[PDB]
Amino acid sequence: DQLLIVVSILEGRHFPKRPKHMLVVEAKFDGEQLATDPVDHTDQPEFATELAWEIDRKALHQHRLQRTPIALQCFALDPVTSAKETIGYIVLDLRTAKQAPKWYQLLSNKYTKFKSEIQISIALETD
Repeated sequence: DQLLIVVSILEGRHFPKRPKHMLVVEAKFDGEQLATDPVDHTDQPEFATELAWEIDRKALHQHRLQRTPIALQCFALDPVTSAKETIGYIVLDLRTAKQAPKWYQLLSNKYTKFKSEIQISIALETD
């Protein structure tokens, strides 16, 4: 079967309310970049998106060996101008790949007084 690495980005918490702005999460794995839709920049933003990468059984073994990360980058989007500003990052571990979702703190968070976090699960699926 064709294998899928699937990252489910669920909701956020402890984010400042920015009424003119949206949030986008981008994720990159072995050079392939995916993104969520923009969602409202509330305190608990609702991403509710699955990002999935096709991978061979064999390539997956190499990546587990070298501990290849999945890099997530969180952006505040201005829908009037299309301006994106990086707000912070999250790094996911392939070894984590159903398992319960975990809450990940945004690293290098530009919202210095908020411990913003986004709940994420990662799994290996078929098809």
